[PDB]
Amino acid sequence: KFSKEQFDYSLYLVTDSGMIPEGKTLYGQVEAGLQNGVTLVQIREKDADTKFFIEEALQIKELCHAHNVPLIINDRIDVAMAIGADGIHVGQDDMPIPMIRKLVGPDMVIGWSVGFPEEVDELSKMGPDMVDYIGVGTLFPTMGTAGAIRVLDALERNNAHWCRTVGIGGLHPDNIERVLYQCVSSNGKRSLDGICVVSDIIASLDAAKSTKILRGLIDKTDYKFVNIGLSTKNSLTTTDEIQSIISNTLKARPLVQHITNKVHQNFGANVTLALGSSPIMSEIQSEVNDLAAIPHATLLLNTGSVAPPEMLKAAIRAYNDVKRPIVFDPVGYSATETRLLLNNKLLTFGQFSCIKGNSSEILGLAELSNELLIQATKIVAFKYKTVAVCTGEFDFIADGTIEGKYSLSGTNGTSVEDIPCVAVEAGPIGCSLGSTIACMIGGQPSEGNLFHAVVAGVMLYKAAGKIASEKCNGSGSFQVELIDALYRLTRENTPVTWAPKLTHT
Amino acid sequence: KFSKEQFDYSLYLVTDSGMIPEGKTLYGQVEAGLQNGVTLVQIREADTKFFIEEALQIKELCHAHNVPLIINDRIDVAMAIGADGIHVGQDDMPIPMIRKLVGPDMVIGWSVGFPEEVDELSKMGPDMVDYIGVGTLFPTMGTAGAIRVLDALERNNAHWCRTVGIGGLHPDNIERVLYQCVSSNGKRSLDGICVVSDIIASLDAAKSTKILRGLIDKTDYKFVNIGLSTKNSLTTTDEIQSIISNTLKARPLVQHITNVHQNFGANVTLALGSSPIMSEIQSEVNDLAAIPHATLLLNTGSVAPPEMLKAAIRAYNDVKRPIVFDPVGYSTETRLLLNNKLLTFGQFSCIKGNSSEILGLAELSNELLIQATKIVAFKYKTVAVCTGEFDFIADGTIEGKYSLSKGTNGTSVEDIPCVAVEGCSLGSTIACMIGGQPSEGNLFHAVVAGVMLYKAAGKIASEKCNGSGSFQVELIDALYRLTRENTPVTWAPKLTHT
Amino acid sequence: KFSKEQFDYSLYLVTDSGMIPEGKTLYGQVEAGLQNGVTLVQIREKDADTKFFIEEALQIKELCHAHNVPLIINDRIDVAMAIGADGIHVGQDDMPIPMIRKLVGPDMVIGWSVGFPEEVDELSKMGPDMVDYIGVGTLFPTMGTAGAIRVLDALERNNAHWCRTVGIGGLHPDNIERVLYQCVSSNGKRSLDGICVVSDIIASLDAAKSTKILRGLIDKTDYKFVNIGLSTKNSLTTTDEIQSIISNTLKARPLVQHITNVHQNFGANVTLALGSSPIMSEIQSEVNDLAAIPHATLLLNTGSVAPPEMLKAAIRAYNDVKRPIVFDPVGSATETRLLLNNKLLTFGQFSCIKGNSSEILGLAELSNELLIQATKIVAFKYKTVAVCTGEFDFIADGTIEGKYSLSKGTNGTSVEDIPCVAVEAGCSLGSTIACMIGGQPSEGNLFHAVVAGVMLYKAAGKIASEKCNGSGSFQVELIDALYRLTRENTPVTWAPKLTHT
Repeated sequence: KFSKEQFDYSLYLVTDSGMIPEGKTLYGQVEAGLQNGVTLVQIREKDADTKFFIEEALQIKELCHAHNVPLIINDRIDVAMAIGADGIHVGQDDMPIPMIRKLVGPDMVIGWSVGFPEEVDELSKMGPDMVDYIGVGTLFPTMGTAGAIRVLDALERNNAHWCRTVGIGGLHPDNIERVLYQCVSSNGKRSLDGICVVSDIIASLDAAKSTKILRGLIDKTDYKFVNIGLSTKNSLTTTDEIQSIISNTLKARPLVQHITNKVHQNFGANVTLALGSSPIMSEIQSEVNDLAAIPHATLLLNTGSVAPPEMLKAAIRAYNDVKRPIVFDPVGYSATETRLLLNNKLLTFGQFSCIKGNSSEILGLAELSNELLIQATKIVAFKYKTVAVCTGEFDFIADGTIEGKYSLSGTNGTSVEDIPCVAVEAGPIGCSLGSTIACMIGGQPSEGNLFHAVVAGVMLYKAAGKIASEKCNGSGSFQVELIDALYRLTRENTPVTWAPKLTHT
Repeated sequence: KFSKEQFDYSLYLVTDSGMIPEGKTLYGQVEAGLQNGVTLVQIREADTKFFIEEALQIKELCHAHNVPLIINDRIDVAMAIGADGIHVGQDDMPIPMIRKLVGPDMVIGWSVGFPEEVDELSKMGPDMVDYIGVGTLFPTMGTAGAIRVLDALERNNAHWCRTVGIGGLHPDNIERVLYQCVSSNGKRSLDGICVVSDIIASLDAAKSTKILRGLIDKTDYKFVNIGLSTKNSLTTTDEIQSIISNTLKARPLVQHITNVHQNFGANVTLALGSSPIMSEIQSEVNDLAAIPHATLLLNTGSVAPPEMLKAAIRAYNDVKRPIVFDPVGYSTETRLLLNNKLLTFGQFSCIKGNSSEILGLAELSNELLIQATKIVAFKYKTVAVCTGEFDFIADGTIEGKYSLSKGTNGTSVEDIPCVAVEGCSLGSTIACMIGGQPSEGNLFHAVVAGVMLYKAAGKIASEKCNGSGSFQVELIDALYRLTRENTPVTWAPKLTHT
Repeated sequence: KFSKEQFDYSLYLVTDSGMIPEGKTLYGQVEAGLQNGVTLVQIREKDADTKFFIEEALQIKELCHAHNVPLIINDRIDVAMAIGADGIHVGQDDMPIPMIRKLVGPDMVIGWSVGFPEEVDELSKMGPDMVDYIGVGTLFPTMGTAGAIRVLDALERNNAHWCRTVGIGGLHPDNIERVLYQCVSSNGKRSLDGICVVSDIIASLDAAKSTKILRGLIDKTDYKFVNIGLSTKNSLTTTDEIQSIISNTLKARPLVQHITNVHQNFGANVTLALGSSPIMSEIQSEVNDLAAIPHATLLLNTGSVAPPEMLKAAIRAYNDVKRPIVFDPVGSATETRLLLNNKLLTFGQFSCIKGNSSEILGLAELSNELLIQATKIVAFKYKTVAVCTGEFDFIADGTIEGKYSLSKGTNGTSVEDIPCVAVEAGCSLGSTIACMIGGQPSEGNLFHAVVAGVMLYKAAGKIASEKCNGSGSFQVELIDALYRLTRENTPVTWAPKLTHT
């Protein structure tokens, strides 16, 4: 018998009997996973004879208890009470919880499958000794991290101190660190207490190995998602720093892959080309891996692009694998339906180094003035663990990367409220900003800093904006003058020269 | 009995019994083909005894027209019926063994598709392989891959081994195959062509053969309706002047199949007084190329499907209008693949690239770039442009001359015209210059004119501009201004020899 | 290099690469088969690459030569010449033989696939040096023994002394002994020189075992196809012998399964009168349980309503358990029946074939001396006791003690000189014969049993024809006379005279 608190949700192995590789047993797999990491096991039998079930469950409860790890059962309360199981997982369509508690009495763990906040509200009106832990939605097809956050947030607004959480659904090594990393409460106070793997240990031809790996990921604490410094900088980006940024991107000739609409095609390639870096407009899936392999490569991503979700995923992934930077420019957040849909879908394909939007798009992303834009920019930066840029009269830049830190349970008291957020203004006077930011981040070396790079880009852009607006006779020339000003501005790093004032927020 | 040297590989008819049209026999077809051209017949085969009755029955027909009979791949049926030769494949009986059984005096054909196999064919010396069928050119590897073989047949000095091209050969591509399947030293081309479905499956085999003969023993591939004469005299100011006048007066329609270069390229075209179309629509492709002084500019990394690129490349060759090929990237796997695929869809009037793309295309400094530009020009029988600080232009068209087994009298990669002038806008430019050329024009001068005009508007723009942004709009301007006054004596770029 | 005469056709393993069990090679199988019997190997390469073929052929010719067994190749003369193969097998639709010989020159074996006599005529007009051995037709679906005999017979009429024979096609342990046994020339002078197995060694999960089995069968010489004595008896069946036969069938109460048309009721009465229980089951599943019952017996009519697939099922079921089948072909009556009979005669081994003038001449493949000649021909052909009914009944024993051998084949015992007796003084006779043979014990004798039946029947015939007033009573009196006749074994009493033929 374990007490609620002895429950280690770290690596929660949910078994699916009907997908074991030939020549291997459920005992074989679940054993390997034990003496290598698994710290909680759930048995499912939604496909067998409720008596054979019971023989496998007893046989596996001996194995588990032997490694001092609890056994949980889905979703046959009876099989659970019967074989003296340590806990039971039920879903939303399974037996009401009060009803379950009444049968099993306290002392036994009740897992619930929650996917929406509304369900956390209910879980809370029931107080403690009802739900002891929830599995959060189905993260991925088998709603994403964004939707998980919304739940962890209700678990906090409701003060459900008693209820642990595990993430579940399509969790693999290609996304476990990102899930751990951005699945944190908006007040930083709570993250995922563990991870549920299914097809990754069970279906493994070498379960001992697959488990060692998932352990390595779960008890690490650094998600180095981009090969650039993620150190938190509170000192305003200095002239000398900006100067070094531009030198690097000029010297490094970054390749910036543009996935964007027909309109920013030509324009964006000119902005990139002006910053002394080669642009590629490939929306071709096969190329995507070879492309991101090239040194100092960089992905700039527009929504309202003509390329298929399957390929955007293909690419977003391709760049995260090689630890190169993605800049995300969602040009259509409601826009409210098809684009809203596509964006949310993209934000769960990978980790972005920078998200860029204006008033509407940034308020939308934060899930809704001037102090308000500042609040929203920090919310977005934190939410998607990224540098977020909000363009307007003032541009606001917030660093929500928190040095790439993640942990189980979650952020070292670092909430939405207190991440670095700076402002950049140049008086009264956009997807060019994306291409700019892309080139600045692109040039950064191992020892660089992502946050400064982004600010540099917003300065450089805002600066070339003042200059162009002066030297021009209308919309047409304003554009060609902007490209010019970017060219001239970077050929002479004299940032002390530049018009835009960089304050704190 | 024929001796190896009496073998005329000109029009080698490989029969496939299982695709004869109703009411027609194998005898019927193979007869028609003999009266009108076929100079060699191979029989493929059913029941190994019925085989033997058809083989004897057809060996009488062939011998009657004094043409040999070859058999695939049954060595036994061959020895048995006194056949004149046997063709075996790579996966068929090892050649030394075959020779051991049939003894000398009989022809052995081998199916080669890669150089590595020519290396082996050579370690065996003469008397082993007497001729090879080169790969499968087309789906049923292309000319490029056939060249790689003819080249090994030369590096290996396999003087004794003849060659026939095989696989998906039809009237819509026979002249191009004959034309560009030549050794890199000009000393060897295809000794003949293998047709299968084109005579056998013909409802009128006599006619279909008369046609393939007309193509095989012709010697001019007029693939574009522009002069292809070899010019060694540097392109004169007065010539350049006439080029620009023509393209201005002719208002060429330049169809752009490209990526970014959409807007920019249409402006360069529009500035040269010619209308650009960005149609990647398959059905339009024929109607489009029918319009007078039409021209195809072709980028890789385009979004259009191979099936349609093929559709277009063909559409333009059919009407004898010029295609300009700009392979951008050649060097992701996916693009390398796509380019090689395109280069076998048709005949290009001009291939344009820079250092990387040109070395890649030549199958790998400054003398090196010159060597590579000639290699490419010759290889794909085309005017090849290599951009850089210096632009090199090489004419590898050789006046559209092809011949069997010779193949270029003696005009090798080394000694074709190559000039110097001291980016996907350059494509559109070249496209407009070639586009304006009339029947009596000259393709090579046109291309050089374009590289001049572009390099010229480049100097001017770089001066009158304040950055990347304006440089681009000034370049379009300078192209507009430069051509509205043909004063090429004015222009900055110096045109030397290479 | 082997000479034509060093060729041991005993167990000729024809390989079919495309049916080897997983985890096993062609080398693996053909090796196992060599250590335990195979004495000749043919490689087929249907469908593969004529160069990979050559690598497998060289690799297997080393294996074969290593066990001193030749290698033969089908049907690529070139691959054969090329790899120094010991022989080549070609089919009827493959390269003409003269041409083949011209290429390979003498010294190499040429196998030809013959299925009809006409092809033996051709094989002979070519003289020796040409065909060195033939594979006889396709015996079974994969024409039968009857058709193989027709070939061996042409090989004899044509004196093709030089040409050996192997049987081929659907040869398995469930029929190899029968094939060896009845595939003999009609003059006894020639049988099969060997047997070609394909799917039986190649597709075997244990090829070493499967081969040791086929060897056991091939070099045995007794086909004990029925659990009754098969000794040749030349001494006329004595009264005391007939008496013992009837006692045995009365004491043993044989179960006689009737597969017949009209003869349903009548036949069951004849059987029932002979103190043995008749069953009229035409049910396939029962067939094995039925034949398991002691002193069981199959009586078989053509023109029965049961499906060939079940007749086969049964004919086999009884041969497996070594119980007696009596075959009564009731008609050269209608193409359909001719067809069905020939089909049946290749399903198994019959202890007795019974017919009258027409049916016996037909079965022999065409007076009174003539009927005698035909009865012996049939008896020998189908290696069985053959009964020919008429005014005189002729009984011939063609079982030859169940003796078979390779290439020999019968120890000079031809159609001409097998025991044939006469009985002087109809599908009831079948049922009778069935009951007599049925009662015979291990130590019995099949031939005497059959004669006893023909006597007993012919005897009850005289009696009935006297005691009756027409067709109707003749029948009921016949059943009676059979009942009375056997309840008192007084064969010294009975009307019919048993002479020699």
